Amino acid sequence: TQSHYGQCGGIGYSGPTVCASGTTCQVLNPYYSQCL
Ligand SMILES: *[C@H]1O[C@H](CO)[C@@H](O)[C@H](O)[C@@H]1O
Repeated sequence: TQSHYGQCGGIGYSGPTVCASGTTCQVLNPYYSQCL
């Protein structure tokens, strides 16, 4: 699970894309997405 305020999967990020429960993966930019 990706941490809170962490990048959860933009184009090119194939790591922890699944946010911790309670946090939502919000795509902010095409490559920048953050678990909030
Ligand atoms: C939360 O923690 C993860 C690693 O555990 C980071 O990838 C993220 O940027 C944030 O610091």
